Amino acid sequence: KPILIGLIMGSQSDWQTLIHAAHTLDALNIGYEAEIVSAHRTPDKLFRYAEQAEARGLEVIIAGAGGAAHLPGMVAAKTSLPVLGVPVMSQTLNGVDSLLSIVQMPAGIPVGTLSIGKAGAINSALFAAAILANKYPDIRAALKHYREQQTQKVLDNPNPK
Amino acid sequence: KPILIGLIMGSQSDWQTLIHAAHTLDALNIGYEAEIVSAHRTPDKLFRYAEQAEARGLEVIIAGAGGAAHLPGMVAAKTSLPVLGVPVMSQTLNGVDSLLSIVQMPAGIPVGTLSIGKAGAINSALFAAAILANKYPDIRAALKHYREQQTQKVLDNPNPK
Amino acid sequence: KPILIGLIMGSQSDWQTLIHAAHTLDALNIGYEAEIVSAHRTPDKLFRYAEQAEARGLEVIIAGAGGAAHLPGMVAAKTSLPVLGVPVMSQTLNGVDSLLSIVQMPAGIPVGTLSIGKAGAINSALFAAAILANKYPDIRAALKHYREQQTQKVLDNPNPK
Amino acid sequence: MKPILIGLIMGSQSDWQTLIHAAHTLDALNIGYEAEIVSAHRTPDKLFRYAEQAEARGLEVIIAGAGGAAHLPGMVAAKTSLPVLGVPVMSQTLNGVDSLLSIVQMPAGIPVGTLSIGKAGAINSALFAAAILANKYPDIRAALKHYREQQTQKVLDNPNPKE
Ligand SMILES: [Cl-]
Ligand SMILES: [Cl-]
Ligand SMILES: [Cl-]
Ligand SMILES: [Cl-]
Repeated sequence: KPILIGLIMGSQSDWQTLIHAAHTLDALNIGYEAEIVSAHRTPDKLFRYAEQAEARGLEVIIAGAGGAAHLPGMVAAKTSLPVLGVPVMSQTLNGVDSLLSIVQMPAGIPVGTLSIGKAGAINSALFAAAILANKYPDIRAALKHYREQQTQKVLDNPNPK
Repeated sequence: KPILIGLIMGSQSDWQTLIHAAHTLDALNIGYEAEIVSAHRTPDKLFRYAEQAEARGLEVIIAGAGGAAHLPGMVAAKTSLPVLGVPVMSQTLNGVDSLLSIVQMPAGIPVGTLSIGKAGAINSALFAAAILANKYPDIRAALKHYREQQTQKVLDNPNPK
Repeated sequence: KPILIGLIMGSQSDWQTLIHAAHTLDALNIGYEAEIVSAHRTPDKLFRYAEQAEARGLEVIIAGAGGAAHLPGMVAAKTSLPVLGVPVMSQTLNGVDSLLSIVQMPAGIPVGTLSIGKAGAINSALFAAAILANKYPDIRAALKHYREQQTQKVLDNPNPK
Repeated sequence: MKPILIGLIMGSQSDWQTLIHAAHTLDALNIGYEAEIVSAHRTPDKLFRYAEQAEARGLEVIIAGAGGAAHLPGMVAAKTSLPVLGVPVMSQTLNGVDSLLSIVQMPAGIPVGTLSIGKAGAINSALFAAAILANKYPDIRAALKHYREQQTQKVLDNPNPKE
């Protein structure tokens, strides 16, 4: 598969969250690469990664970070590719710091932000798929099948007891 | 015993909370039906459920959901029956997202909102009973007896340990 | 020993917090009575308790409640004795609901509010002692000795290693 | 041996479970420090004496950690002109939100340089104290730059989260 998504994160611990994005992309048969890129510990690598993403064929970036989360916004500052932000749960503030430091970008440089935590990692993969589905009919077919199946599963299990 | 209450929730995991509503209704001998209805995964079923509730004889709907909780508000948009919202505790924000997404309805479509979590599930049943008690003398007697025995149990155990 | 403090709480579970007030009062040799008084389940008892507290010789009331905590405020509405409020930690909102429902009394009826949780229960006892110490030299001496011992204990143990 | 340049203080013994990580970082940087329990609420007189003596003793930075209604950093900054760093200790009831606001929201006139809630802020208080000292002490500047260079290279050497 062509590698269409860069799935990046500030630290190894963030992988416990963003692995769920990767699992969802695998389920949809969408090619991706997963890489640790730290805004704070590898700032020059962040610039290289963002600068070269478009030329390497990436079309969507999913960036996860926690706390004072600067990785998604700084990548969006350095590439015009759409950047999705996953707020990682933080130990002290339950990802509220993560959420506000990702979603509240001032006008001019956007980051499309998903839910705090695992839900947001899964939804970042589903949202990247929706973006790619406008271009790639096989991805659109895969996404619609995913949504149809998830709908049918709830319909066929209506009783909580 | 007529089925007067529809007890609905977005997902199977919500039942861990809304089962306490069901237990309370069973204690008051009030007929209900419990069903999984997802605003996000079964939107068409949500609309059909709300459209048909009155014709099926339901008089109150108790709807529980967590996170960005859209189930109560969309049911209230689609039936004129009173809809009670139970904010389910969320893992990341402790049901604060659930609470605000249910209670803060703009003017025009109301949802009567109860406490976050189990306390709100129990109180949604007691509140549905209070609604029904204006019309059904047997339910008024059951609710008054419940409240009197609840009061006496505290009075009968005045000393802590 | 004369009973100078009424130590009241809305439910048995609150005693896990307010027992630390009782312990502190025991250490200061201040007489108190501890009782379950529920704003929501025994409202008539709350009114009788408040009405009779002054004639009974009580001088300070410590009231603990969690969630939508109405017990301290309604006692303060029904007796002119100083009422101290202890916000009990809540399962869903970590006592933030408890704190705001106690401290934010509108002008006209005050509740002297202490910290959320165990720290506030201990401090409610110490503050009640501070109130009584204006009257009772034995209590003033006990409180000053408590404060002197806790200061000297920290001074005598300056090294965290 | 090492002259003591940092006073590392905290309101209670339980705060040491957080500030020990500041001590560990200063040990790694070979910076002389002294750790002490100084309680704004239980030893107010000692707080004033500690702050009054700090400059003459040769301390150049104070790291102060406290939780809840955290008054230790601000009152030390009120009583010495040395730079005071504040570490908000995570509180059991409010997760250090009370700690954070009672430290960082100082009115104009008396500053406290505030770090992250909890262990991250304890580590960063040590690194920030090193940055302050590095302007004056080239040995500490070299230790701090080496710490940063090593932590950068370690991430660069481990790019794949799947191992
Ligand atoms: Cl770098
Ligand atoms: Cl559907
Ligand atoms: Cl009563
Ligand atoms: Cl002192």
